[PDB]
Amino acid sequence: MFRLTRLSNKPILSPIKEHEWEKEAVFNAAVIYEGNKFHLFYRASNNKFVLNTEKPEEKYKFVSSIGYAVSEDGINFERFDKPVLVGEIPQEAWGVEDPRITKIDNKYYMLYTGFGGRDWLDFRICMVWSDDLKNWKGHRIVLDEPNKDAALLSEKINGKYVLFHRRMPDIWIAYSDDLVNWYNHKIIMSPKSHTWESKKIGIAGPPIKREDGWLLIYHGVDNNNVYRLGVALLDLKDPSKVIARQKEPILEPELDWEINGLVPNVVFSCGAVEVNDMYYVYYGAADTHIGVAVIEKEKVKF
Amino acid sequence: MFRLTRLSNKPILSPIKEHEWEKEAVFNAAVIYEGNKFHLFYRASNNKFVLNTEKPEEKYKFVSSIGYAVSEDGINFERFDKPVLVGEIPQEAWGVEDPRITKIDNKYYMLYTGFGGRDWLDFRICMVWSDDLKNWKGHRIVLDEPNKDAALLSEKINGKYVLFHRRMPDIWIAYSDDLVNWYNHKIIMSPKSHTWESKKIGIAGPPIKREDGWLLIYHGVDNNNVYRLGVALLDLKDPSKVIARQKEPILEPELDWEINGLVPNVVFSCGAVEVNDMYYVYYGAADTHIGVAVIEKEKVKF
Amino acid sequence: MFRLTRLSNKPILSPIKEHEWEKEAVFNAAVIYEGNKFHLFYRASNNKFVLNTEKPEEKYKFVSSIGYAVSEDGINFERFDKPVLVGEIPQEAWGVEDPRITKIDNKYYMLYTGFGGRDWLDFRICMVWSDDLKNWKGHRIVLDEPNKDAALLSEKINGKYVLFHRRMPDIWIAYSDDLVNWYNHKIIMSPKSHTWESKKIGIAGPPIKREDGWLLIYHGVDNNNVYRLGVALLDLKDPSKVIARQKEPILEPELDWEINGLVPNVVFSCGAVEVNDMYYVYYGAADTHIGVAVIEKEKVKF
Amino acid sequence: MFRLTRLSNKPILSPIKEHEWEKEAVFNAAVIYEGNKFHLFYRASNNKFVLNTEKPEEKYKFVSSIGYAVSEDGINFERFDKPVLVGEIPQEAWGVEDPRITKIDNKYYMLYTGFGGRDWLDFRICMVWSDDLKNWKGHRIVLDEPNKDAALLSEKINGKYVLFHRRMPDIWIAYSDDLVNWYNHKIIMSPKSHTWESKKIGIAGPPIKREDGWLLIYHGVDNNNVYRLGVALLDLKDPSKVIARQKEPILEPELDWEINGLVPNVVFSCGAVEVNDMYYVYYGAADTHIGVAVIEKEKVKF
Ligand SMILES: O=P(O)(O)O[C@H]1O[C@H](CO)[C@@H](O)[C@H](O)[C@@H]1O
Ligand SMILES: O=P(O)(O)O[C@H]1O[C@H](CO)[C@@H](O)[C@H](O)[C@@H]1O
Ligand SMILES: O=P(O)(O)O[C@H]1O[C@H](CO)[C@@H](O)[C@H](O)[C@@H]1O
Ligand SMILES: O=P(O)(O)O[C@H]1O[C@H](CO)[C@@H](O)[C@H](O)[C@@H]1O
Ligand SMILES: O=P(O)(O)O[C@H]1O[C@H](CO)[C@@H](O)[C@H](O)[C@@H]1O
Ligand SMILES: [Zn+2]
Ligand SMILES: [Zn+2]
Ligand SMILES: [Zn+2]
Ligand SMILES: [Zn+2]
Ligand SMILES: [Zn+2]
Ligand SMILES: [Zn+2]
Ligand SMILES: [Zn+2]
Ligand SMILES: [Zn+2]
Ligand SMILES: [Zn+2]
Ligand SMILES: [Zn+2]
Ligand SMILES: [Zn+2]
Ligand SMILES: [Zn+2]
Ligand SMILES: [Zn+2]
Ligand SMILES: [Zn+2]
Ligand SMILES: [Zn+2]
Ligand SMILES: [Zn+2]
Ligand SMILES: [Zn+2]
Repeated sequence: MFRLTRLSNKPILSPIKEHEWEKEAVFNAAVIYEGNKFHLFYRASNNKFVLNTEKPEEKYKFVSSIGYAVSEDGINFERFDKPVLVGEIPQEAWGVEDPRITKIDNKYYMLYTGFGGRDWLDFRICMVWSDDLKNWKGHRIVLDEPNKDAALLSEKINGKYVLFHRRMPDIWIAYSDDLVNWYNHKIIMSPKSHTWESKKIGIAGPPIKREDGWLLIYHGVDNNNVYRLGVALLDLKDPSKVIARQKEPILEPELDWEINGLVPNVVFSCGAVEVNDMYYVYYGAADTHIGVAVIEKEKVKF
Repeated sequence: MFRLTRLSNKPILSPIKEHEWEKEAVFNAAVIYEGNKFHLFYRASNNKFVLNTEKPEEKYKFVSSIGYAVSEDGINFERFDKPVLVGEIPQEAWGVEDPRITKIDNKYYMLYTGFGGRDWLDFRICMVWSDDLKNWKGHRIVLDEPNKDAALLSEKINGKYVLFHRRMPDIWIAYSDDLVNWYNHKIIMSPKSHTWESKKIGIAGPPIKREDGWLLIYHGVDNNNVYRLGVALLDLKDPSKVIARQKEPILEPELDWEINGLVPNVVFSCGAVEVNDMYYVYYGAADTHIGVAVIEKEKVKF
Repeated sequence: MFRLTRLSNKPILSPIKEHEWEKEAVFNAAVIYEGNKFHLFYRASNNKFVLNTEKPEEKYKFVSSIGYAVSEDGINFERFDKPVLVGEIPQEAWGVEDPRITKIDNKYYMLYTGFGGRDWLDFRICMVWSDDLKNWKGHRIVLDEPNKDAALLSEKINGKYVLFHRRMPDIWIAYSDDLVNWYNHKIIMSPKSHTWESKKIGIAGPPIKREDGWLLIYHGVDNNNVYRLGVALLDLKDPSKVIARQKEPILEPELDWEINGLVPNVVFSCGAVEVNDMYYVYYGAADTHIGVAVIEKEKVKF
Repeated sequence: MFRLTRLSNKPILSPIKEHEWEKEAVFNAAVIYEGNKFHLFYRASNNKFVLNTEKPEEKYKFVSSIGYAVSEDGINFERFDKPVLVGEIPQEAWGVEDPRITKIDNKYYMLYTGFGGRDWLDFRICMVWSDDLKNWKGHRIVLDEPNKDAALLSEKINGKYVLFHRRMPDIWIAYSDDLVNWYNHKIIMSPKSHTWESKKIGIAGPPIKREDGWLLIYHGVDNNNVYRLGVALLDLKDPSKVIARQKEPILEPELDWEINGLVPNVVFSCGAVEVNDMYYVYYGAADTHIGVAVIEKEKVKF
């Protein structure tokens, strides 16, 4: 059984009170390693999260934005004054959440949750893409249904694009010829009763290719709404088949800024990259800050 | 083994965005061949099908109606801008679905699913009848239980009306003296685990009378919710006894508009008629379009 | 993966119309092999089972009794005029169900479900004992809570009696010093989502001692209320730990008297016994008849 | 490591079957030492505890009351005919549970769990107060949320009242100016996976002031729902900081009347006082009786 090791006992990205769009939270960040640089696309909130009302109410409205940060060493980031993606469309009125970025061939796809705020189910997986991590376009609703925790596989399987998603409460897979229409939906992984991952599970970042299969980091929620990270291995040629799944989590809330925050007891990753024979796992903590934790690639054994 | 053969590589009926009632889907259609015309009674939806919520949600409400279309060659159909049947009671709040029409004693009986939208089990087999295929009367809930995939046999057995239905996950038969009270319910056919028909099965159109028995076209659902068509044969004098059943399907999603659509990976028939020594099988495709495949009845061998 | 083989394609015990206490059903039987004889203690009902009313209705009352039958060969049984256990009104007003018999030392313990009919939760685990399988005494409510699927282990563990029971929906274990007060309650096994055993599980007959552990046959229920038998292996010294569990069922409704009957789609065992290196598993079929199925002990591999 | 020592091998308080309100259980008692007398405010139940129903069922309704008992030696208590507090019908329909009493500036604050019985989360922290331990008044709901295991600190911190509570599964602190509105909610202590305190923790009695900090006895719950007592030390000037915490429990079910009872395997304290340089820790045993255990003040070492 292996676990992640935090690189720092302090957050590496925190909210910035002077910036409305990221005044209260930065968290759940996609990550791409390119040109010897860590590219973080982090969710940002202008407000705490009141979630216990019948419907989303203007008086408690929060807006998610996606900011960008970049780092050479993985620890110190250059940040920017404005977000790089905002919800401009009515179905994205309360913003854009939890991006996952996958490079397929020479294009980058960011899958995120657009939240329209018209009711608590007013969310959907959206996609934008770029060829430069800078000019995002091609917006589309990936599945026209309440769904989230979505990521593209970094390559095609038998000539088809592969989508991981999350019809409650399982991790699902789907296939597409054209990145518009999805078919061959299949459950690939389910929660487990009387465990830390009993309530629901969802993919973390997009799966990382290995020789022995696809490394699928995921998040699991217990009955107290504690979010932890677990890890599984998908079959290399049929990523719809799980060939190994670790029983214990690889990361759990332990530090004060993972236990305490806007949403207690959360570690949540939307991205991880392989660098120098190590896996770098960036994670939102308490839906308030971003941490980073690593595992030596050699220790990943099931 | 035998299989149906599509007549067209493109739909024969498709939605009409200009008509609210059939804006998004036309599928799962009853057919009766009278007066050397194909009379098609098709399900039509005003909206897409969000099915993954905990309950049916008003924000994602779809309403099914039954539309009428007529053809001389079974391929080209004339259509009309208003439907022939819509929901008239609260049990049909979300419309009327998947009609199966049977003629018994010069009365036409249409059995369909009334969906109230109050929860995902809020559906009922309902029945209307008419002298003329035009003026439907006598709406009634057939069984007061969550049930569907219903069809009447075109003849009485020992003076009794014969009903096929689908208490999950099997095809049931039941008997009635009066079309009101059903009794001697029993299971006549079951799914086969670890096959394309592992999850559930349901009758397709009403069985077609043959000299060697009743042709029972049915749909089977696999573990990933793929809907395909299969074929069984019922004893001629006792339609509760399955005397043959083909191992392999006779129709499965192959064309892109059967694989892709509002509900991927679906072929589904509510209707089939014998015409010029051929069986014409009309099917919904991806719950979005209607197609039609055939087999020469000489080729139906078990 | 291994499977039970039916000794007969016909029931070995069936209702006897001229005996009111068993005129409609005989099923779910305890069994004990002693004196080189199969002693069968079967549940019997005087009526069909209306189970879908808001409360148990007098006009649909069924009463369960325990009948006795004896066999030399495991297949051909001698039966008797009167039941050997009935309910003492009112806590068992609708009778005594699903006995599991365990021999501990030189006493025989029958654990059964007492059903009072006052509401659909009005059932509890009850126990009687005898030293001769004939004079049952010492009646008690084992757990004063709605619970069932109970059996005693045939030996003490570290001095303690060992109870299997079923707080919905898991197989539980517990311990006692006096066969009256139970403690150290623990879940030992759980249903598995998206499987034949997804809704709930419960112990079948009491576990059978092996060299490699305790054989725990159980029943699992899918989302369509189909009951199938499965099998697990408990640790020999600590039978609260499951050390193996076959994924596939070992017995499923297949024959027509197992698929159709008073309750469709049911095979259910309350008893199994080892005779000449063969496990004989008695099972109720559709809550209506009793079958028997066997497995060579050699073929029990996990 | 240090541990409590039971004063006696028998309960210091038991139910009285002839008194409906305390017929089945006396347990989880608040305690205050005043006038050289132990004042014990005990939870009492008219009924056993069926807890395994999907919802609270009126057929298994239990009603908790608060009784008063008084002692000079802390062992032999005088009791009274009638409870001192009952649940007001219907907001506290199933009674008033687990009181903790804190004295602040010559007033006594009793925080208890009001249980309305309408679902298993239909409970909240309620507070009454008095200046004489007799005339309780000022009832109010402390937090408008499902919450319990609540106690006030016996003095203000930087002019603020201090509230300990338990949003599942952690111990929380909060602050108030008015004993009405609480702010700056923070988790201060969490369970520990794979230990005796892995499922959840909650405060026991109100923290006891020491020279080296605030003694926080708490209960911990393992994955089989066994209840044990642990201890931590809070920073004297900032009770939100835990400066020490003992790995092993200080009390656990051991005696038969702690292991067996209405809820097996429970020791649970709502009160502890310091008398003559000794901590007297009163505890519910198996939710059925009250015991007392002690430790010399000087043996509290971390
Ligand atoms: O067996 P129980 O009492 O229903 O408890 C369990 O229920 C959840 C399902 O809703 C499980 O998935 C959780 O593990 C929970 O602990
Ligand atoms: O819906 P999910 O994936 O189970 O997680 C939701 O809550 C998480 C914890 O607050 C957040 O981290 C997520 O952003 C999301 O709002
Ligand atoms: O209820 P059934 O028979 O399992 O089929 C359901 O799904 C089919 C495919 O989506 C549809 O074609 C049906 O109309 C129905 O909604
Ligand atoms: O409550 P359980 O154990 O899931 O099973 C119930 O239904 C079984 C099948 O009808 C019956 O065989 C049992 O007798 C019982 O009534
Ligand atoms: O909710 P908590 O604090 O985990 O404790 C609950 O169970 C305890 C042990 O039975 C009881 O002692 C408590 O009264 C309560 O019902
Ligand atoms: Zn700035
Ligand atoms: Zn969008
Ligand atoms: Zn699922
Ligand atoms: Zn998720
Ligand atoms: Zn664990
Ligand atoms: Zn028109
Ligand atoms: Zn209707
Ligand atoms: Zn169907
Ligand atoms: Zn007789
Ligand atoms: Zn009894
Ligand atoms: Zn469970
Ligand atoms: Zn059971
Ligand atoms: Zn199977
Ligand atoms: Zn008295
Ligand atoms: Zn109150
Ligand atoms: Zn607690
Ligand atoms: Zn001990």
